[PDB]
Amino acid sequence: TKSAGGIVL
Repeated sequence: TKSAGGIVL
């Protein structure tokens, strides 16, 4: 699951 952008969490 990523951020709005995608900060591969």
